[PDB]
Amino acid sequence: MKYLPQQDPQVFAAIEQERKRQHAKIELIASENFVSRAVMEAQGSVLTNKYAEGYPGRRYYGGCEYVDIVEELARERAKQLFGAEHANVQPHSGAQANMAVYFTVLEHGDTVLGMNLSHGGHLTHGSPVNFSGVQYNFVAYGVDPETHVIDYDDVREKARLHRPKLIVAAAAAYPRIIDFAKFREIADEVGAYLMVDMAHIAGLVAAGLHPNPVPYAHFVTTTTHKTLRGPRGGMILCQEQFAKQIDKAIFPGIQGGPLMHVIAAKAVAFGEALQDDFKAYAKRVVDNAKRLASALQNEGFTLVSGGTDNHLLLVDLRPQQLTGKTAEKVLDEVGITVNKNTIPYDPESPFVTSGIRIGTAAVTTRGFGLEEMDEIAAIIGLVLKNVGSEQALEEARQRVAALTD
Amino acid sequence: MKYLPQQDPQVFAAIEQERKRQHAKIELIASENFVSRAVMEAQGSVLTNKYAEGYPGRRYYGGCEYVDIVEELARERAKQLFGAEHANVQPHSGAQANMAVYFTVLEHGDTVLGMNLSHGGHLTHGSPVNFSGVQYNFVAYGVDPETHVIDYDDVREKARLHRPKLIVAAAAAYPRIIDFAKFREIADEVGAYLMVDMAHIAGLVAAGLHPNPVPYAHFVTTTTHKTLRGPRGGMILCQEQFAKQIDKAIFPGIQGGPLMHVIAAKAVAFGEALQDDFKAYAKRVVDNAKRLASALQNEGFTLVSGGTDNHLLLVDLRPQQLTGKTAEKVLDEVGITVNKNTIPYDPESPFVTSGIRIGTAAVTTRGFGLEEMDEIAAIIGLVLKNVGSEQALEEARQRVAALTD
Repeated sequence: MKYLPQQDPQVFAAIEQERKRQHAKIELIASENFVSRAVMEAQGSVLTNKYAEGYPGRRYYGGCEYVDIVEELARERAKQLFGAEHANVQPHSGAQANMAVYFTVLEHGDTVLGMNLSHGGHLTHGSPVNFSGVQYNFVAYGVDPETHVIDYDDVREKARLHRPKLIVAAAAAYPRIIDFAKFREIADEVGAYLMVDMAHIAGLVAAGLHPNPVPYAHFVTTTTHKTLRGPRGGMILCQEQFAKQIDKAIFPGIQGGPLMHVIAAKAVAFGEALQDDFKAYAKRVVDNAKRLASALQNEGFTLVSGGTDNHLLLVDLRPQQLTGKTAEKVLDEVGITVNKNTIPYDPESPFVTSGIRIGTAAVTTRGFGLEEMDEIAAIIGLVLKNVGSEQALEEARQRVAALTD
Repeated sequence: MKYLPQQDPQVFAAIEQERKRQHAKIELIASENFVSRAVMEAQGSVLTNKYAEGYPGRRYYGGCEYVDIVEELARERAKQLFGAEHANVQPHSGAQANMAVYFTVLEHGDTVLGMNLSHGGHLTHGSPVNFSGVQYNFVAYGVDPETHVIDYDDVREKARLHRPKLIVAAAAAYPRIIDFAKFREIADEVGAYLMVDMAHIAGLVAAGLHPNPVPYAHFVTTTTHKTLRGPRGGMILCQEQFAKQIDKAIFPGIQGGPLMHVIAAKAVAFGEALQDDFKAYAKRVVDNAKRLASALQNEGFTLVSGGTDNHLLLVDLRPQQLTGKTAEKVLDEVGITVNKNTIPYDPESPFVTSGIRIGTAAVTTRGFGLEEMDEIAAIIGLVLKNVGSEQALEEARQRVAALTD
């Protein structure tokens, strides 16, 4: 940076602290990643200055010729990545992407069926403190109490009982592959639309490591900033028949001016995802997660579902008689960032929990491999088995530092 | 830029086109401005990598120590700028800032009273194709057919007849000072909340050149990117009694993870606005708008309301027998960017219009003064009085180029 250090010492100091923090810590927050310098440069561009309400070639402001090229690059690259008939790259966030799909097909009070929030569903899939649960009547399907795999018979029964207008599939904390063919079969049986929220697994889908929801879903929503390793924002994919309706839901429906600079950054991130080396990266993410899961089990930890098919894992801490809150706190003390997370059928409140959620996307981006996974697992074991030992926590601290260099 | 040119030639070429376009054209879009290099650097920072749901010191992810400092800097500087008891700097946009206030105080189908959209009101103030008009029952107050000034007796009558739960004041295209004391008096009479959407005039308010709505409104919403000359985003100000409710409306209510990098950029923009030279800038904006208005009248143009108290003006093109659409198009041909805009009691549809909206914020930022205002007015006269003369349009083109250098 050149101008910010001089203009704003206070903001620059805090950014520099954050930059240094990102390098020093082992970031295992499953939803986080590190973007390229190219992506950041696009976000730091003059495109923030441009009002561009509407769509490429159909804007409500003149002078959009070049931002149109940028948005089109984003849409076309997204269609190339996922094989969607239509893309909308304007959603400000995952929240707004979901909001727009709901706005498109639902009326106030319509019934929607989504994944139980305590079994892995997201806030925007019907939380009573979120617009989703306040605006719509959300019902929930669960995972099996033993396998922690989605119970597709429960999905079906809930659908047939409650007759939802929309079924939502996908998750903030589900470690196994989701069967989209089965969701669509159930949706078809009850005459419901199917929406897949692939936010967490979007990079894995793009690399062919998770089945693609696009052929099965009427609508696919996602963030651009998790496994897809892009800037912070949302996106909607859908078939051509819903294109006009989806576009109008985003604008003039729920948003105003799009963030053209962030859309530029989306295009950059999509360009990166189309490359062979992104495919290799995504495989290392999944491989690392498998290795980490196995290594944690070797340390004596129980994992929700017994492992992982994707980038993320959930530790069930009940055998160690720890809450997720306690584990989160102590790991924070040694420089490992995780989040507490409810496990299926958790006896604890969502503010306490019996679990921690862990993901490998971020550490893989910084070049960690299988050996580092073993060591991260060894450090977690050392810490969680010795929460009362300051000497153990200091050893952990030193081993964490050895990893981040 | 260093990395984007190499990583993504296509995106870089289009950004560079846009950068060059921004310098070559005379940008008179009333909602646009040019941000500082410091603001852009903050948006281009690693802060995009951080999930930070919740609020400073009350986050739902660890590792937020430094992003907390950034968000707090933004909130405290905003409170310093506007004298608000509480600030929420997380809204992704003006749309979402409004959305959150509505979510806070209204139930589905509640009556809201806002400014007539064809008289200057915004899309988010009750358009039947926007969430506002679909979710809530919007009624409208108008401006006087002669003066084009808000008819406060009409505001009062509509309020007493329709009994709104919420009254919205402020505009996307209103060239005169708004009387917030009168809005609050009416709100008090009918027992309605008062929301002021100061998006357009926020920089003018901060510089003391427009009366401050904060003392009179229960809620004040704004964008950060118009006269405030910040990054693209939204903000809510409110009294302490609504702080907890407003924060919860933004999250977990209508958004997810905030854009911490954009919030950093907000803090930077607020720091800039607190400086004396911003005050001088904002006065030049208003002075330039007055000068431009006077100069256009000298050219024979009729202005909605007979002039301006702020950054923006509306030309009523009916005396020249032109539509706003025609004027917009021909001005685009010579390198002047305006937008068509409905005038009060416009006989034309909003897709055609009888007016053009013009603002001075952007040209003032690039250092245009009174002499440049005279010349811009002279060029507009030359073009609009000679729409069929390619020689006149070429002279205009050359004079536009002379201004942007």
